[PDB]
Amino acid sequence: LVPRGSHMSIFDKRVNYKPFEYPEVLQFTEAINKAYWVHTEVDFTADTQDFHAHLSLAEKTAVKNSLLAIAQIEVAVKSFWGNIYEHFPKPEFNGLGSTFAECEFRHSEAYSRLLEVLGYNDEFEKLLDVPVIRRRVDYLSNVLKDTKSQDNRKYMVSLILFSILIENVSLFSQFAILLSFTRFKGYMKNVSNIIAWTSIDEQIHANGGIYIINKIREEFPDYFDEETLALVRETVKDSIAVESDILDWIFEEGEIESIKKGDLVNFMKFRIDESLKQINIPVIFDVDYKALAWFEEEVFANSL
Amino acid sequence: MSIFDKRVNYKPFEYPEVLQFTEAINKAYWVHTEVDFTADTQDFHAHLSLAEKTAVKNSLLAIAQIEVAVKSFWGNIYEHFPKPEFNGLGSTFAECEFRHSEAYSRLLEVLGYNDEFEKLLDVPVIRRRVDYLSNVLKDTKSQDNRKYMVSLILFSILIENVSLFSQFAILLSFTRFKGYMKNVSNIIAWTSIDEQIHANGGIYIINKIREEFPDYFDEETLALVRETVKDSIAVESDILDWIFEEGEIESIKKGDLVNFMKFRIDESLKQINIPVIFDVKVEDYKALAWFEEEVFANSLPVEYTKH
Ligand SMILES: [Mg+2]
Ligand SMILES: [Mg+2]
Ligand SMILES: [Mn+2]
Ligand SMILES: [Mn+2]
Ligand SMILES: [Mn+2]
Ligand SMILES: [Mn+2]
Repeated sequence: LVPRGSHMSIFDKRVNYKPFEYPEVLQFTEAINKAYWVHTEVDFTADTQDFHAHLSLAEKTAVKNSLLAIAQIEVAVKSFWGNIYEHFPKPEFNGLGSTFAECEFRHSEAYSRLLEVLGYNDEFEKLLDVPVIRRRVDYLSNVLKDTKSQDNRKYMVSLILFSILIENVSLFSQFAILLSFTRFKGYMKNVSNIIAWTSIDEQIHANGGIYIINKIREEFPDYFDEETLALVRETVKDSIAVESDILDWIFEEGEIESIKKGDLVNFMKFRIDESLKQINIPVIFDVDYKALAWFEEEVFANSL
Repeated sequence: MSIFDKRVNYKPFEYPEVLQFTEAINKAYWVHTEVDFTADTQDFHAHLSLAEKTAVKNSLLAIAQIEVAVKSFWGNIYEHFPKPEFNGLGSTFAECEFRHSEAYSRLLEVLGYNDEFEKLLDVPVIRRRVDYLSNVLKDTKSQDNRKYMVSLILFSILIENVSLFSQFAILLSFTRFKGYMKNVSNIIAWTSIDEQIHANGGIYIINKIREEFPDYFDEETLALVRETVKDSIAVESDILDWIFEEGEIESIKKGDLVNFMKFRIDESLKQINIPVIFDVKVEDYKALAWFEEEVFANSLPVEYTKH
């Protein structure tokens, strides 16, 4: 009932370990812990046989390019989460950061293994030859520009875009494409386990980011202004344009039976809008999205 | 390029042996919420003397002194060895340290030691321990690769490989010899394995640096390591006096613990080609040779009767 006249912010350093000022962190770490997995649990022999015998050029191409697009984000040093404590110096945020950081190394190892197993290391090494990828790297660098910024204004914008695009949306069209092969044709079941587990992790990461973003709004309403949002939406709209072109590239040998480009665009636009709601930003696209409403239950079924 | 130079391409790894350590952690993965201490609190209440209770309590406070903290070292090794595989190793060990801080924070909570832990700096020997630990860690953020390397050596051989291990040994002795504190010993056993993996990962890195920059291991560095370790062993010996402040206990003896620590130091020094310091006799280090066996035993549907 009684508001304090003064308090320490999320940007100030609490030295004592417990109690946690942001105890809900444990919901996110415990969810990662419960979902803990590594790629060494999985054998891809059946998938390679399905691939070899029963997929068309168009289908194989979608699988290859969807995995290349996933690896473009996942097979990399992704230092964001490991450094959040430099910005939010609370013990529980080192906990959240380190938990998500370790998770990202499990991801990089899993996708690095998939590239090896399917014989795409060469295409991956030369992926910057693809125009739409050069363009995705450009938008990603713009999300990431202020991730190590001492300016807390500019760090918070990096965090919104990281949480809403990179964690919640950039990969998810590829995850759906891959899951569709298992859903509708019963193929690539082992790849779909990896995909589903990654989806579960990434949703947790996105929500963790959202949580922090809302704690920052709850404490600093003034940085959540007019010109900030002009950056957010411009950047987001533009990011979808690039992800739409990624889909054109993924299906460059033709559309496939199990999933369609149009429905995936509405899937991404819907997912964005739904996360903007959660950080009290009004929607951009306002979406059709029932087409890929099966995603969440297919993730659950392939999680085992 | 060397271990200190950035490599952009994820694979192949230049230091592939990283995966032996991350895989070890993965296979040993655990969270404290797998363990319940109700039976331990009953053992403690009913079946431990004051002397024993005090050794349990003080061993746990000493462990918490190190474990219940933000331990930033492993999470930032990538800043010094900017390789994808060291970001992997770092983040894996960094997450492990958060599992540790939650485990020991929970133990303090359950046994009712939060207040004593808040006031732990009132203990003189704890302040001296804080002093040697701050000296070990002082250059952990250094841009000077030589200074940083020395902090790594001391971190690995003292803080990971030794500082905690006498407290681990004390706690496991209750389970081994009296069958008490079994669930505590599970946590201890799991922590012991983790910290051994951390220590060995540090040893791995140190030797890669030795291979690529043999000049860094100079006479001044070996002298500083040797002298710091000696001082640190003197402090840990005195920590044992405080641990047993209400009297000697039956399950384990200070003298065997000091020899255990000295031996562990020498074995780590050998692995990084630094002359041994204590040269402990086989008859002395065999006293706690059970340690490894007891770690293994405590690191691992329904059966019933009707009439
Ligand atoms: Mg860092
Ligand atoms: Mg020399
Ligand atoms: Mn990921
Ligand atoms: Mn992520
Ligand atoms: Mn630890
Ligand atoms: Mn450790």
